[PDB]
Amino acid sequence: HHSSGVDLGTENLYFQSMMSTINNQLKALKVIPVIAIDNAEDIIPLGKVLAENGLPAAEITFRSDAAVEAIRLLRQAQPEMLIGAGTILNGEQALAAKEAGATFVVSPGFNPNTVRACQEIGIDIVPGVNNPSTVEAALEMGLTTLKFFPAEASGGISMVKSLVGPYGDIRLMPTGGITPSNIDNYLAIPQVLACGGTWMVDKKLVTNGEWDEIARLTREIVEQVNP
Amino acid sequence: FQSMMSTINNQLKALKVIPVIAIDNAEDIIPLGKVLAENGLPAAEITFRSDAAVEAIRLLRQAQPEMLIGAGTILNGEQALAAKEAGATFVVSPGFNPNTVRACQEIGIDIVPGVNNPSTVEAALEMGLTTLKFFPAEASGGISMVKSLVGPYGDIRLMPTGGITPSNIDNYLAIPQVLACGGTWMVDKKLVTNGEWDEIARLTREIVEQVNP
Amino acid sequence: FQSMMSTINNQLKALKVIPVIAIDNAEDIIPLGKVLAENGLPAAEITFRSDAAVEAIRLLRQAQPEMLIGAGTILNGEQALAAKEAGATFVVSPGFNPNTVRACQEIGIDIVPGVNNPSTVEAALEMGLTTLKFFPAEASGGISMVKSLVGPYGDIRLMPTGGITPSNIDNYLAIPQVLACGGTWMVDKKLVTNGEWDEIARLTREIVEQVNP
Ligand SMILES: [Cl-]
Ligand SMILES: [Cl-]
Ligand SMILES: [Cl-]
Ligand SMILES: [Cl-]
Ligand SMILES: [Cl-]
Ligand SMILES: [Cl-]
Ligand SMILES: [Cl-]
Repeated sequence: HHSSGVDLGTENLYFQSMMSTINNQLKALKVIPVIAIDNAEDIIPLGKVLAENGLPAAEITFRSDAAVEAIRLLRQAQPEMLIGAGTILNGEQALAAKEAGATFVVSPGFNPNTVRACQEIGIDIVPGVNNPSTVEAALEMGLTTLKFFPAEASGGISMVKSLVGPYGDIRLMPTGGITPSNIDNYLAIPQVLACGGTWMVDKKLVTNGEWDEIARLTREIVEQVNP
Repeated sequence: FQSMMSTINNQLKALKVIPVIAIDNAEDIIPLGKVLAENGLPAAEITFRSDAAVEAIRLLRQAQPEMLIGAGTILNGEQALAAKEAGATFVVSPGFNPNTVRACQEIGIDIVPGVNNPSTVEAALEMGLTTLKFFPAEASGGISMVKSLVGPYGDIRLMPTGGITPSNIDNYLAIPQVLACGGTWMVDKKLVTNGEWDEIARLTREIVEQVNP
Repeated sequence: FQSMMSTINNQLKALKVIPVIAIDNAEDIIPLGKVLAENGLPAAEITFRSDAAVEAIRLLRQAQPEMLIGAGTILNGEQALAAKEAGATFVVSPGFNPNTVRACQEIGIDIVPGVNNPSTVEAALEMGLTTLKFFPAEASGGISMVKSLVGPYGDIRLMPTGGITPSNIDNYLAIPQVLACGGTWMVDKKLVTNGEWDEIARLTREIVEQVNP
C-alpha cells in the first residue's frame, strides 16, 4: 500500500532511522526481558513490575497464542516501555506485531523473506544468527544489529568472539542460556549491545504469582548491568 | 505425489532408534537386516557412501519387505531417484539443500533433511517440511541445542543423529518433539565386516529394551 | 581463467599450517614475510579486516614473489578484485556467500570460502567448490564437527581455522581430509607490533618441525 508523500527512498530512510533508535535503546538497557505468556492479562502485572523496578523493556514471544493481545495491553499500560515481539517467522506476524504497538521484531533465525517484509512495513528487525555465513547474509541486506541465538548452545562467548572478529560492523544481542552468572562475560565484548534473558520474568514465577521475586530479580539485574 | 510423512512419523515414533548403515558389500545387508528385524528393530537407513547402497536397498526390500527402509547421504535428486527405484520410502540428507528438496518433491519421494541451527529450520519450514534430521547432534551442541530449536518452532519434529549412543539417547528421547534418533553403534561397519552377528544382535536387543521398556 | 586450486591444495598440503596475519602497519609485512619464509613457512593469509591488508599484500608479493599469499576476510567482489590486483594467489572468506563466489569466478581468482555446518558444505559443493575453510573451528565443535562433515562429504578438503594452537593442531591434521590449519599464534599482533622477530622465528621453526618431522 502506497502512502501519499512516501517513495521507496523515504521507506528506506525510515527503516534506517528505526534501526538507529532501537540500537541506541538496546545499548542503554543492556538486558531485554524475553516473555512467554500463557494469559494475555498477565502482561499487565508483569509490565508494571518491570517498569517500577527500572527495566522498561519487554520482548513478547509469538510462541504464545496470547502474544498479540499482550502487546496491545502492555502498549496501553506502559506507553514509555520499549516493546518488541519475538519468534517472528514471517511478515504477517511482523505486521500483527507492528499494528499492536511493538517497535521492533526479533526472529530466532534469519529469513530474508521476513527481513524484506519488515523493511517494507517499516518495523526494525533484529534477526537471529549463529555462524559466519548467516552473518554475511544479514550484512548483505544492510543489517548490522543481529541476535545471536542460541547463545550458549552455539558456543557461547568463544563463538561470539570468533564471530565478531571478522565482522567489525556487527553488533550482537546474545540470547539463549544467559543468566546473571554469565551476562557480564557477554557484555564485556565490545560489539555486544545487550542480552536477552527469561530468568527475571520466568513463566514459573509468572504463573505462580511470584511478583515479589520477579521484582527482586529485575532490580538485581538492572543494578548489575548499569551499576 | 502424496506424502507418506504421517506414516513415517508414526513408524519413527514407535521405533525410537534408526540404524544408520554404511555397508561395504551389498550382500551383507541380508544377514544384517535379518538380525535387526528378529531382534525387534525393523528399520534401516542405508547411507549412499558407495554404489553398493543401491543394491543393498534392493536386496533388503526383497528380504525384509515390511522393513522401514530409508536412504541416507542423499545430496541430489539423481540419488533420491536411485533410492526410490531401489525401494526406499524416504530419503535423508546430512544438511538442507532446497534444490534437493524440490527435486524430491518432483520425483515423488519424501525427504527428511538435516538441520543444525534456527536459520536452516526456518528454511525448511518455508518449504513445508516439519520432520527434520538434527545433525551432527552432539557436535552441534547436543540436547541444549535441541531444546533451543524445538522451543521456538512448535511444529518441528526431530531425528537427532551424530554421536548418539546408549549412554545419551534417553536424554534426547525425553524431548517430546524428538521422534527417534539415528545410531550407527549397533550396526558399526567393523562389526559387520567381522561377522560379529551375535554382538549386533545383543546391541539391538539391548537398545530396543532400553527405549521401549 | 584456469583455476589454480590443484596447485593451491598441494601447497596447503605441504605447509600444513598457514599464518593468518592481521597487520597494523603494512610495512611490518616485509620483515614478517622474511622471518616466516626463512624459518620454513613461506605462506601468509592476510586479513582484510585490517586496513593495511591491500598494501601489505602488494609489498609482500614484491618482496617474496614465490610466497603463497591468500587474502582473508573477503566479503564481496570489490574486495576480491582489490586482492587479485594486489597480488594474492587466492581469497578466503569467513562464511559462504554465493555472490562472492560468483564474483571470484568473474574476476578470475580462486576462493576458499568458510563453512561450519552440513548445509553450508552442501551449498559450497553445489557451486563446485571442494576446498573449504572450516571456521571458527574450535567454537563450532572442533575435531568432532570436522569428523562429522568429512564423513558424509568425501570430496571436501578442509582448512580448519579458529582456536588452532600447537596443542591441538595434530588432532586436526590426523584427519585425512584436513589439508592445513590456519593459525595466528606465530604471527600474533603483540609479537609483530613489538618486533619480536626472534620469538616469531622460534615459534615458526617449532611448528614446522612439529607438523613436518
Ligand atoms: Cl525470537
Ligand atoms: Cl543456549
Ligand atoms: Cl544423511
Ligand atoms: Cl556429533
Ligand atoms: Cl577469512
Ligand atoms: Cl547455516
Ligand atoms: Cl574458534
